[PDB]
Parts: sequence; C-alpha cells; structure tokens
Amino acid sequence: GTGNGELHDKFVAKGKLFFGTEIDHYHLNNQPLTNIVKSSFGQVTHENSMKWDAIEPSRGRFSWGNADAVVDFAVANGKMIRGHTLVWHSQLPDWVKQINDRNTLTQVIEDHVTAMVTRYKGKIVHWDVVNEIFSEDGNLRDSVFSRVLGEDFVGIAFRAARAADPNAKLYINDYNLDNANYAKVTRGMVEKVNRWVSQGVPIDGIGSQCHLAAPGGWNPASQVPGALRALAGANVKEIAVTELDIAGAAANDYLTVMNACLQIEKCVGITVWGVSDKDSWRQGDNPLLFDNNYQPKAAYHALVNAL
Repeated sequence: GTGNGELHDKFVAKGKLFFGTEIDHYHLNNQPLTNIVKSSFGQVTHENSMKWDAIEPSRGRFSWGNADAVVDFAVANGKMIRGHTLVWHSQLPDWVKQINDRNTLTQVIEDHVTAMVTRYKGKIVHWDVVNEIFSEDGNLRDSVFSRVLGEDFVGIAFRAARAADPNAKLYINDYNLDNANYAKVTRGMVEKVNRWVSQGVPIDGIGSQCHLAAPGGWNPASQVPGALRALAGANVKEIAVTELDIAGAAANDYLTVMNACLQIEKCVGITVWGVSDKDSWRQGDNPLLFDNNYQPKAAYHALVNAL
C-alpha cells in the first residue's frame, strides 16, 4: 500500500522527498550493498569521486569516469543524486592553494563549478555548493578560499552553479550543527546565511551532516531536534540532514532525528552516510542502519515501524 515495505517509500509517503544513503564506484560490484540501495533508499551521494582532487587533479584536466559510474547507476535505478561537493578546503589539489590572485581564484572556482554542474545538468537534485566553511566559533575557517577572497567565494560559487543548472537546489553543508545554542549554529550558519541571502546569493538550503555521538558525548542527538529547528529558522526555503550517522545506532536516537525532520516543514530529506557498518568511515562507532552482513539493525526496523 506504500511502495515496498522499506524506508524510503514509507518516508516519502509522509510528504518528504528522500531517505538516501552514501555510495561510490568501489561499491558498485557489491550486490548485497547495491540491492539495499535499490530496495530501501531513494537517493545517493558520492563518497569521494566528486571532490575537487578526484574531479580536477590538475587545472583543466577532468576525470569523470568514477563520478559517472555512480550517476549512471543512480539514474538507471531512479535514484536522486546529491552532488558532493563543489568547493571545499579538504582533499583539495595543491595547484589551487597556489593561486592567490583574487581574479584567478575566482575564475578557477567558476571553471570548476561550471564544469561539474553542466555535465550533470538535470540529473542533480541538490548540490553542496560549499562544504565546511565555518570555524567552530562561527567565522570563516582558514583556507585559500577564505584568505584570498574572504566571504566572497560563497557568492562566486553559488552564482556560477545557479547559472549552470537552474533546476538544482543549491545548498551549504556543515557538521557540528547539532545544538541550537552552539556558536557554530547561531553565529556561524544562521547569521551568515541570513547575511548572504540578503545580498542576493541564491542559497536554497542548509545541510546538517549530523555526524553524531552516542548518548553522553559532545553532540548527542538528544539535542538535534532543537538544532534543526534553529537552522530551519533561517531565511532559506529548505534544510536536509546530509551525512547522518550515530555512534551506537540506537533505535531511540535514529527515531529522534527522523521525526525531527518529519516535524519540520522545511526539511526535505535525510541521507545516512553509508549502508553498512563494515564500510563506514567510522566503522568503530558502528553507526549505520545495516550491520556487517548487510542485514537490517534495530534502528532500521524501528524507523520502518514508526512510519
């Protein structure tokens, strides 16, 4: 009566756009992994093959194959795609950190942004236009971008993207937005998005990665419902949780995040950052919805039954 029985179809039935997961090309030949993506998730994000150094390793040399493989898989199976990510300080080629002429860095950014967004035009529901640009206290983190251009690289990148694919929602993404009172939320994301939306910058959405700790750690998800409402309170049309994982994978904790999004009008979807704990970037914390044998864990059944 609502798709198959599984997560993304039940989630979407309540009025949301997707419940997706993360994959990359080195998972395409893993059939337990790829069947769960087909049957339980409705959207994918590239884990690594859309980052700057994998896409443009030398200026004007684009290597599209690994990214294309994931995209072909996604569109062949009717999955949405979040593009991740256009401008980031991490895994960033050494040839861009060399440029300090504001013009050339602006050109480089447009070139990079325009190459990616055009190639995948019409196939990409959200682009993380900028990733991780805030310090833990709310100012711009130090990088060739913030040094050379200040806050200006944000509007440079968002405008290049909007110019290249008018259909994609343009997002800003960041981690540690997991407490409403935290500086990075109040003085960082909310304050500066308001200021940049005021200046004509086409920011459609805010992404909260939600790499969350177990109960009693620094960022437990006891507190996320109030943070997402803090974020959803800025002058943007939507928000999403984009890289969700929770150390321990407590049924109660996943329930908390899913229903937080369900109860926030502006929250259009959720992406967990992997299918199985075996392959997670923090496998020690065991933080996903499927175990090492690609069998559904307690949190997974819990979300399906709540829906």
